Amino acid sequence: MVSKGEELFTGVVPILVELDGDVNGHKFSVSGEGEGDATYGKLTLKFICTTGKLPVPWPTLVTTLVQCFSRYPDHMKQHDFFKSAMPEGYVQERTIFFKDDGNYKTRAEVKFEGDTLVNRIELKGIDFKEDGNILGHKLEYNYNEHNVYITADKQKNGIKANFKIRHNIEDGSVQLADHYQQNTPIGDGPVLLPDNHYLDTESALSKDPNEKRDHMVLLEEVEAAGI
Ligand SMILES: [Ca+2]
Ligand SMILES: [Ca+2]
Repeated sequence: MVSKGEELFTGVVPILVELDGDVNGHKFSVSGEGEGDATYGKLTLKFICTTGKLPVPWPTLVTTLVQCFSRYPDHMKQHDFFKSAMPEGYVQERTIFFKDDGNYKTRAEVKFEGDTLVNRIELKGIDFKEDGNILGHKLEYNYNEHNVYITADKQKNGIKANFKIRHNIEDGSVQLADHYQQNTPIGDGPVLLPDNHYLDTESALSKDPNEKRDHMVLLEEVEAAGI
């Protein structure tokens, strides 16, 4: 393989996710667990809002809640920054602007701890409207396919990304969420700095009929493209 970290993804890998959030002073925690199969770009996760009712819609947290599981095609293996940063991992930071509403600011560390890929995140949301699409829970429980556009940031030894999520609203409108992303390695080992490309990202949301807690089951399928 072209990076040592890529070797950690040839099988099925257990995933743990932990998020601490505060949106307009509404504090919440989310815990997720599942597994990823990067050979196929697939992962399966179940998330619980452990603090009670989630005060924002689940779809607004999908991008925040492990792009190391993307499938890079064989001719694109030299462009996979994410796996190359493993096991020590990377910091992923975003600002997410919900058009005509508030924003999320997130900082996460994605790294291996033993056999498990862990994504630990802090989220702060501000300036949301209490009767808007987010705090009013007006988003449909569904998700569109989107391209994540990646470029190298050679002075941070990392990458940048930007993309625009389109969230369907229950009355037929759309809520746009403009994402700005930066990733930086945690360790000092060499990483792969990619040519421009994108991640073709599909997400499917569902429920577990036996889970009484507020929760989201998420299936993702992601493949790199564009070289
Ligand atoms: Ca597509
Ligand atoms: Ca596609």
